Amino acid sequence: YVNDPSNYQLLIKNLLFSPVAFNPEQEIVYANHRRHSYKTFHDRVRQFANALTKMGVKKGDTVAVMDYDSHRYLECYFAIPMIGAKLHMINVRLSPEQILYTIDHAEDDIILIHEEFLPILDQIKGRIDTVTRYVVLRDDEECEYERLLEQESTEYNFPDFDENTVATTFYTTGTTGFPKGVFFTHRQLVLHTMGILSTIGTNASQGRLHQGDIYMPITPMFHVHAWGLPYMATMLGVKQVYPGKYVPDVLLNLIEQEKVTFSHCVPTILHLLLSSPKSKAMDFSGWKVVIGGAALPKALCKSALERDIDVFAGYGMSETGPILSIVQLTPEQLELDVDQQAEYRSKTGKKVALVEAYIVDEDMNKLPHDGETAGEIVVRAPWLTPNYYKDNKNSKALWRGGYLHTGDVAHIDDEGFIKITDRVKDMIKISGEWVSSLELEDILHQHQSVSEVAVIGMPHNKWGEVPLALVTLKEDAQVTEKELLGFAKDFINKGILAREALLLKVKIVDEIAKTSVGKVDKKELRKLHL
Amino acid sequence: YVNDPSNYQLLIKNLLFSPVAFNPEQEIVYANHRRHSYKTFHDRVRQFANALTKMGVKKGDTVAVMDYDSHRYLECYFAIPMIGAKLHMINVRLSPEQILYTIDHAEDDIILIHEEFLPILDQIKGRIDTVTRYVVLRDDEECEYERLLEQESTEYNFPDFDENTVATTFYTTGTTGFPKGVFFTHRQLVLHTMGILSTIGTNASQGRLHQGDIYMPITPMFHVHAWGLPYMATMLGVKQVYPGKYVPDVLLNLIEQEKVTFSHCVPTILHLLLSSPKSKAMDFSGWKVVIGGAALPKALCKSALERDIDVFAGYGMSETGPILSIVQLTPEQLELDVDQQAEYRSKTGKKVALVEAYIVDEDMNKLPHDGETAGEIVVRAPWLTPNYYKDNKNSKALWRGGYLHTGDVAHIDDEGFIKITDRVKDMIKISGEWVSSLELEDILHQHQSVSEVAVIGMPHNKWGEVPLALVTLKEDAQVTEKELLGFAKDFINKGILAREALLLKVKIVDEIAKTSVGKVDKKELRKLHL
Amino acid sequence: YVNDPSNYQLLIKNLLFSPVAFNPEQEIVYANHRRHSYKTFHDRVRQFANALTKMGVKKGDTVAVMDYDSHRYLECYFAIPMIGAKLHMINVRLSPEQILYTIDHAEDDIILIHEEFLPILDQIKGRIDTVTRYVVLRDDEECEYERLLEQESTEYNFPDFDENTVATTFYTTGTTGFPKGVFFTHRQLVLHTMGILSTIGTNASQGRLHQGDIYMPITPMFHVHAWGLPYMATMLGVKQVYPGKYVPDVLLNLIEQEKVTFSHCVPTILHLLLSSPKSKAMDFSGWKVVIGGAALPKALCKSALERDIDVFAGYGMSETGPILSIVQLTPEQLELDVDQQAEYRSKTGKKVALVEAYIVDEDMNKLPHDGETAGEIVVRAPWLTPNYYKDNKNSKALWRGGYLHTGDVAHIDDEGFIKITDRVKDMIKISGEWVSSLELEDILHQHQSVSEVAVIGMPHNKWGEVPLALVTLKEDAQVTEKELLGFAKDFINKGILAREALLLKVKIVDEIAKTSVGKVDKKELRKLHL
Ligand SMILES: CCOC(=O)CCCCCC(=O)O
Ligand SMILES: CCOC(=O)CCCCCC(=O)O
Ligand SMILES: CCOC(=O)CCCCCC(=O)O
Repeated sequence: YVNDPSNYQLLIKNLLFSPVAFNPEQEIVYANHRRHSYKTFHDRVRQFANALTKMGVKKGDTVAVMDYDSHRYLECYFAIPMIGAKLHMINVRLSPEQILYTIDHAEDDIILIHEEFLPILDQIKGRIDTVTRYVVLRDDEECEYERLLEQESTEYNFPDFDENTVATTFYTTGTTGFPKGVFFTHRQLVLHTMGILSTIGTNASQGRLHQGDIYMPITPMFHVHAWGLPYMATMLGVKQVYPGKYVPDVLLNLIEQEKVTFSHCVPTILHLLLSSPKSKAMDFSGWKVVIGGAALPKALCKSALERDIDVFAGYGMSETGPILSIVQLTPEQLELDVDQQAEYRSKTGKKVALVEAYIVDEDMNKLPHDGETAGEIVVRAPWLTPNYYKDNKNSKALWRGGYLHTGDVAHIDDEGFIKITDRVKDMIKISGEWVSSLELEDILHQHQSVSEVAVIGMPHNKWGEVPLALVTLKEDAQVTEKELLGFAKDFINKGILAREALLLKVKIVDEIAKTSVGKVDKKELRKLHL
Repeated sequence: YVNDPSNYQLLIKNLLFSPVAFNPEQEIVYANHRRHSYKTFHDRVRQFANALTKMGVKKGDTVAVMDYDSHRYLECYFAIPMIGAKLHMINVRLSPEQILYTIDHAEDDIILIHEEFLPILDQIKGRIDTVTRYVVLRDDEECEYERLLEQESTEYNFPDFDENTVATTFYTTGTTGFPKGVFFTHRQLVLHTMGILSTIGTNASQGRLHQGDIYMPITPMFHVHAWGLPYMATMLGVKQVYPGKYVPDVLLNLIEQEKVTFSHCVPTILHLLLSSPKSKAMDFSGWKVVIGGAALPKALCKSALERDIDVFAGYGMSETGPILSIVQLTPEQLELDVDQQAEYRSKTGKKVALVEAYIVDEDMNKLPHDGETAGEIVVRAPWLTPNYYKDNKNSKALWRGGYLHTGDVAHIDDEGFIKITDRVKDMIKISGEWVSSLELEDILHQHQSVSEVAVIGMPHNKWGEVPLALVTLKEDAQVTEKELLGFAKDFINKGILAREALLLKVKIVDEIAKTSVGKVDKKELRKLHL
Repeated sequence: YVNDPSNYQLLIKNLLFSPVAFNPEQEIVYANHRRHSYKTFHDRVRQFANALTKMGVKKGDTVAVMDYDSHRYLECYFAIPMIGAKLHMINVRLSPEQILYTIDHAEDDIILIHEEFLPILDQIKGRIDTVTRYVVLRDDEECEYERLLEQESTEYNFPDFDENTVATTFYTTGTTGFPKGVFFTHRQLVLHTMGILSTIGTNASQGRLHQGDIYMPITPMFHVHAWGLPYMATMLGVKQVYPGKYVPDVLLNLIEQEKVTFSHCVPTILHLLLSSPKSKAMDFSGWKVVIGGAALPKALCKSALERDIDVFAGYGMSETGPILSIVQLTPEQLELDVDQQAEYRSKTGKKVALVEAYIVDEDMNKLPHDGETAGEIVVRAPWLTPNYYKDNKNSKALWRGGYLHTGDVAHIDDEGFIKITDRVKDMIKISGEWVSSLELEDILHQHQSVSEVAVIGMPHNKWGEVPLALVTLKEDAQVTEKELLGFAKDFINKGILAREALLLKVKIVDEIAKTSVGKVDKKELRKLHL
């Protein structure tokens, strides 16, 4: 590469070595296992670069990582991209067949796998034809990564290359038959860091990620760059605490002892943290958590607010950087009571800097932003995956019409507040209207003998596709379909046919189809019940 | 241009239309003349684009502006670059010959000139062969810019083009025989906005530019993008107050009435504001001002701190975006008293995000950062001018060795605090050492009968070039050279020959050479006295 | 495409329309279902081209076929490539997961699937995101392919394009974790047809494929172009009989009634044909069959020769066209008795025209052709796949050293007769020698109480990897390991340690691991027993 030093390239090495702030004595904390300074972090990054060069990793190679949230993962976020290699973050919660597919598809040269994921590897190791070295990561002194690092020097001259060099890749399991590979360049990751820092750093009072914060991720680092927060935290020079495997008591103790002020987690993790007995005697004031993985329930947001937590929701996916929207409250909105601002904080949010977002119909016609008209969110941003790796048709569908299709149906307020109703594929189309399949679950979850409600769509002759629904009975509650039909009729404020009670045909089923993640597989339900 | 919508281009139109925050009812205030909303600002930008297209301005054209800090200037910052034209900001404080040279060199198609600068134009209008239209700007209803805008629609589809398209240009008068043209692309300006917002937005407590601030520039908008603050303020959606011609009482009244919280000015303007009688009864709490044009005197910083002003210094030049360094205080540093933190706030500062800065010698060898060793600052940043317009040799010298040469001699602390001593060309070289020419002025300004001290260098046989110095007498003070020599001998803590008093040969001169800006011309002094 | 009519392109349309011979009244026979002439075949090809164009198939598209050996498959061999689309031949004997993987990997636009493979599709249809149309093939009048053809005209102007346009693709399941996609261009298929016709057409007496032959495939058409024989048979204008699903009695009746003279089959099919009661009263004189799928057993060859069948072996794989070697007998070799020429006819064969074949070691050093030294066959030919589709590392290994690696270990006679011992991956390496794992099975299959013998390799300390072996007991035969060890000791003519009986450790196991194809999975045995 001819650098042309006046021609600046946006590289992750500039995030590491040209940060907003750098304190060499600032700590990088890995739970209760390890604790070193930012100077040591910088040295270990150089040592890892040396070790990767010694292992034969060249520019364009793929180094896969199977690890928890650790200092090693943070070092992989930097050293692997900075030497010109693509960092492949393996979703360890995927099935071993899916993990093997992603490894074969990405053609990883070396896999950095934690010793606890070795049972996963043993099922698929024989069918891996592309990995020349396995580095086993451990939290003790026997870690092979640590041994590889300590035999190398802390000096490395990181190359300059094109900013459009692919730095990271990972696979998404969406609505395809196989996981879809999304990838991001150095420029895209640098721009994501800068844009999100400009968006949430410049907050007046609420929801700030600033240089005095203490960062602890509670979303996996094999997900979408952990929502880009490790890069932003490194560029801000803040204290970074990595918890390893997510144990709610361990996370609570880390928050208390390390004084964690900024985190990101999914609603399930936040609920587990808030419901833990250890959290009752915990001072959660000063802890800010953004909820982006799934929709943030208003009740969970209200409970977190009652615990004095600055809780707000964000939006993104594997294809989008991820961050496209974050909930940002005006000073007038922070004067509202807990119930009123729990609605605001649980919203999808407003589009972040440099992101243009529209809601369109099936013909890519932009719909008005009035808070009622709903359509698919389509986005343009500096950190979107241009396509799917080794894919043409799914890639063409993803960028149909000149915009990235998120697959989410939403309405946008006049003020710009996005609110997602449900997915495009999980849409109920009746005659000439589309109704969400998610609010029906909340409507039918209000009974005293309902546990889990799942809504699916199947065709009917006169009314087209109509929604079916699934519930489970309680103890000594042998209520038939008639009782649940009457309960659905007992609600109010419903449109179309009377009160949306003419073809509910609710059915009770003992077994509810759940995926390994924790969300119901709607396509599996469609295949099973039809 | 083939947009390739997945290939995101960093454009100023994305700063306007994809901001961090947008409040359509947020106000853009032009002193006491005009006041409209951000929606009206957006419409006027589209109207200006329509008017420029009607005038024949195409992509690659140059629209020059001769104006004060106004809403019109803010609209020129956006509409002219966004249609693909280069915005030429004319330094109205330059001599008419210099302004004419810059107009001829840039080959401006249309000049937007305020009616108060018409006397300047009348001296050079006949020698302008490249301008096809003059638009006269007025603060009344007779403004030609306003008339051109109101005859156009508020609808415009701004083009997509390459992000390396040149957006802005202006001319610097440094150490060359003619003004030097520096230029910046859309990508560079967008990156400057994002980087400075990430740097100062993410401040914990002190020196924040956030979404709740109220912005009023007090540095000219024909300077280096007004230090990029209009772009950042627009991207943050904050209330923007533009004062027009800088009158200290008008500025103070605007700060009081509009509740200005963020500003940028030079030390002279800050001194004029602090010394004005109207400022005594003014509550300056909540007003943050960054001082970047010249070195911030510690006494002025101390007085501003006594007025409860969050005053801090920044560093930059026409070639560098401008911002390279900003003073950022740790929470421990904010606990110091006024005198201790006046030293910190008056420092050059720490390099901002994405900026790598080094101090080198004449052979481009990097010097240690120890706070004592001094060398020329050399920088790499995403917003540096690649060269000088229509210049080769000065451009080669500017980027010699692969780094941009700032022309400033400085030392850098271990913590990264840069402190500039003086200029490279204004350097005193004796035998084997370099001594600053600026601290000598402060040393010799301590007498009771000295008004202005200027230090210049001229060769001597045994000791090489040695420093001469110039002072003026006071009323009924006919002190000869012997008294001032004794006063210089009366100091302490000086190195080299005894106490740096063997060849001072201080001379009194009635006339002190001052340029139009207000700084002494050292080359003019060299020519006059030798 | 600019044809440049003087610049001849080798296209499959030239195989169809510029053949060696064309009889418009020559018959294309599909078992007992359908029977039409070559003129009707030509018309149906044009009709299929019209139907594919109407369906939206463009140049570069992929049309997948899931069918038996039929006239429809023959028409797919021509019409799909000739319009510029890639014909994807789906191995219907693969597991539904593997078939789904290949469909997703090839990104097929339309699948032509026989109604009997619909149960396979129903398991994987939901996970196919790339197929826009399914055409169901039937042997009755309700076939959707027939209906699509009869609504189109028999006129089509087939395009001229580059001869390096990919015409066919299919997936190989070898020693990789996923099926490997090999592809071939129009030029490669035309050259394969010409080369094999020049090789076996120019035979003096034995093993001829000439213009008077009657062709019936007994190898699947989803395999390697059915060994290219449909193309050669069409180019020769000979009567082509397609049997559909392989039923031995149906195949025998077709051979008798249609007077089939040339066929190709695997040893299993030949054994089923020879052992069928219906074949005893069958005149097999004039029937020539080439055996290429697996090694031809000498006993099966001897039995076929006793049935007066011109039986000879060929060699090839999915990557190689397939044909690389065919057994060709000199007139002196045809004077030998049945036993002597059964050895010759069951050999791998001599390399066909335009094929250069070498045996090399692990360092790609060519070994002498002496009939004893064994190494991996490496080939260069005009019809080799250049790489694997969407694969880099496996593709690099396949063409390592500048030659295609077949994965087969063989020795070559001085006369050029290749004889394959076993596979490269199925190699037993002891100290400094390599011994085949296939002749040991025949050695240990000579007992009166052994059914199936499989030899696998596992490490030992002193002697390196050593061979283990697996057998099953017979009725009222409770022989222990000692008896089988004594039987192995009872043989003769063995090298190394005494008589290759010191660490046999033969073990009996009730369950023998067999894949769906019929061959033992050696890697599965390695995983299970270790
Ligand atoms: C503002 C932060 O919130 C986000 O970016 C949400 C990203 C979720 C991506 C999908 C997943 O990992 O499940
Ligand atoms: C951090 C803000 O301070 C600056 O960027 C200083 C820029 C001064 C440029 C030279 C001039 O206009 O006189
Ligand atoms: C001369 C004809 O013999 C061949 O070409 C053998 C080809 C076998 C390919 C592998 C398979 O399909 O199992």
